[PDB]
Amino acid sequence: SQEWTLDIPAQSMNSALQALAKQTDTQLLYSPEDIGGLRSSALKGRHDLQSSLRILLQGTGLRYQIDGNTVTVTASAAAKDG
Repeated sequence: SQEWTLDIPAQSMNSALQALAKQTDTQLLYSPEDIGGLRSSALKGRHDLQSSLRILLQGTGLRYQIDGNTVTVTASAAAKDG
């Protein structure tokens, strides 16, 4: 039951990620300029951190690196995931 009740904004992605950070005790690395002010896919409910990241991120063609308390959202322009 290592899941949380999230409260994520559906506005600019910069807000959603920062909100998730404080609320799950995680550090999220992202570029506010590089996200073009895209609206995030609000996932406010009960889900696990990695799972929530996957659901929220899916749609931006980005890759999320989750390591302990570090979440690094990088843009991998390669159709070759591993």
